[PDB]
Amino acid sequence: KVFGRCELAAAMKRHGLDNYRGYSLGNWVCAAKFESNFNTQATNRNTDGSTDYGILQINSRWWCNDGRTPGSRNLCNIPCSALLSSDITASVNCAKKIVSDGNGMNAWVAWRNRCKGTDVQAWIRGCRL
Ligand SMILES: [Cl-]
Ligand SMILES: [Co+2]
Repeated sequence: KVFGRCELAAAMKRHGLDNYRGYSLGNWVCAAKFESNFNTQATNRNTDGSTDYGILQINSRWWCNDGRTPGSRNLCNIPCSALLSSDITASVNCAKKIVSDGNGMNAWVAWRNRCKGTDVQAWIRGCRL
């Protein structure tokens, strides 16, 4: 599913991401925009052989099992394919673990490089939450 901006903001709010670990909703919407272009089906291979999955581009080396990443730790205890669903629940639940891991949203390179320090409130402007 390709989400609209406000549609995704509303879904993320319903799933408890607004101000989760102190990160306002706009941060999450911005991260999703630049990680996946709001497409739940996005996948991208990495040089290390791992793959990133779904709207928040969660990695198979640490977080989910894709059956082809040797030594994967599967810390979210889910198949990576679950992260490609139109229902964002599994992605959100896993993202909450990632952001709690010590480095906050710096875990997402696109967030660090494209969202951090910017006016992230713009990403939810106009939306009826
Ligand atoms: Cl933090
Ligand atoms: Co990535």
